[PDB]
Amino acid sequence: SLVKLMIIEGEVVSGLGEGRYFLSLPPYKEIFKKILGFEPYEGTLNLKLDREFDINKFKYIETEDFEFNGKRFFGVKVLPIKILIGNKKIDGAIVVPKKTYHSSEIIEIIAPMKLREQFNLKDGDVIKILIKGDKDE
Amino acid sequence: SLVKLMIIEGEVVSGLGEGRYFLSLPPYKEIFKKILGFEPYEGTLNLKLDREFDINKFKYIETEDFEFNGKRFFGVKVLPIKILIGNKKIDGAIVVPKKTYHSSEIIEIIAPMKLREQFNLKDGDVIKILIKGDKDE
Ligand SMILES: Nc1ccn([C@@H]2O[C@H](COP(=O)(O)OP(=O)(O)O)[C@@H](O)[C@H]2O)c(=O)n1
Ligand SMILES: Nc1ccn([C@@H]2O[C@H](COP(=O)(O)OP(=O)(O)O)[C@@H](O)[C@H]2O)c(=O)n1
Ligand code: NA
Ligand code: NA
Repeated sequence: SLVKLMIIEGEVVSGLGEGRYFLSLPPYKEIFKKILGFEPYEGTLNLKLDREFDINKFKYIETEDFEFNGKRFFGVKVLPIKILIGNKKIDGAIVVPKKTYHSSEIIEIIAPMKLREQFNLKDGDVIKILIKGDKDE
Repeated sequence: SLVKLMIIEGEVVSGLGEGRYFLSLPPYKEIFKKILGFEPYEGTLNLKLDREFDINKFKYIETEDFEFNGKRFFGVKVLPIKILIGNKKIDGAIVVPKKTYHSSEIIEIIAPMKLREQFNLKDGDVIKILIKGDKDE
């Protein structure tokens, strides 16, 4: 058999607090836990890559639309990854809205810990993510 | 930036002594040394994979035809790899004739040591090879 791996460097960047909002919603929390087998920290780590990232080149899991506290929320595409910081690894996932006007060089990742606090990460620090497999594996 | 890796399991198999012949020829010995930066053991380790291997999907190096002791020999396609046996790694390369009637599930690898003796490998033992990059990287 064979295994394909891709390791991508990403530069830590900041959003405007969107992910701490969305990741506070129980339907997203609960579905991420079911898919990924961990309870995500409430937030997303934004990473700036040097090429656009297209989740459709991989075997992602898609979640469903839902309504919560009266507002409509849309499903997301989720791709399990490993996060590599120095010699440590952390289970995580790339999360992308299910509909986007184009693929971005900015990705958002979820993990079971606050990565900035655990690893003292500041904007500009570079870390790596590892993806196993692709859409044809 | 990103790095792509592919790790493929191969089962140790035997040829009929072809590679010890070809790898004894000084033009092949010398060109492999120049390309790869190691002096190959005189022989090739044959490995049986569970899918066909196509060297043309990777960034291989092609050698030139030559004449030696009066006979014509043809250039080969060479792809640097790591050989993984347990927790050890060895620099090596996949070598394929430059013209073949089709891609095979059997590959031949060269290395700077006799792998069978160094690692006590018998027909049927399984090892791994690692390839970094592909034709578009
Ligand atoms: N697993 C995570 C998730 C978010 N974060 C960080 O936690 C904070 C809150 O997440 P957020 O989704 O609101 O991100 P920003 O839009 O604030 O960059 C930000 O500083 C993220 O970079 C983290 O360090 N580890
Ligand atoms: N780097 C290498 C090259 C060949 N070999 C083995 O060395 C012997 C001689 O190589 P060969 O190219 O004549 O292969 P066969 O056709 O004998 O299988 C064979 O037993 C190969 O499996 C090795 O263990 N390590
Ligand atoms: Na975020
Ligand atoms: Na051989």
